[PDB]
Amino acid sequence: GMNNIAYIALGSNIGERYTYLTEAIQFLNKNPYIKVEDVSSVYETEPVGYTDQSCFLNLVIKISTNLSPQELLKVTQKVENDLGRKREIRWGPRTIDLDILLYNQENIEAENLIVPHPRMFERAFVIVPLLEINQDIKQNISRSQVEEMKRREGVTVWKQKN
Ligand SMILES: CC1(C)Nc2nc(N)[nH]c(=O)c2N=C1C(=O)NCCN1CC[C@@H](SC[C@H]2O[C@@H](n3cnc4c(N)ncnc43)[C@H](O)[C@@H]2O)C[C@@H]1C(=O)O
Repeated sequence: GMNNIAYIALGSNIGERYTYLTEAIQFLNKNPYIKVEDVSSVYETEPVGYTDQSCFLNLVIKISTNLSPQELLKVTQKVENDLGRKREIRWGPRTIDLDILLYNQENIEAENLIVPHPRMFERAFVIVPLLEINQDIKQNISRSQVEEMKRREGVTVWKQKN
């Protein structure tokens, strides 16, 4: 069994952005303890927090796993590492980011792991692709709240999922 469901957001704003994203999902999927169940469309998004840099490609995936939350976290960090994410980069451009957004319905408050992700409802580049693949959120947020945050933060479909 892989009884745990988790939602993960991916962003990239360096180089071949879509490649990093694509290789991130491939690396995750290659792990026998992770099954990728659904992937959002890919959105191009205006940089948040530090705007003097390239636009981002952002998506969100849903996975099934038998990994614990700390186990899942160490996998995503190994993936980040494999794709050349420099630990030191905080606000500027980076090859790849992985955020654990949701893990079942657990509320996690470890020193290194906060779930639900504390910024996810303040980021259109997370919420928009999340709603595409998570119907429980889809109701907890109006449809005009979704296209209203698209407009204000500058989030646009870059590649349709199929
Ligand atoms: C510059 C900015 C804001 N601008 C953007 N603009 C657009 N348009 N699009 C973007 O995508 C975009 N991205 C941006 C951005 O900063 N992205 C990074 C998102 N993530 C990546 C993972 C963690 S890395 C550090 C520690 O976090 C701890 N940690 C705690 N909780 C969790 C958790 N739930 N999941 C993973 N790590 C966690 C670990 O223990 C690690 O040590 C935190 C970071 C975040 O959210 O701050």
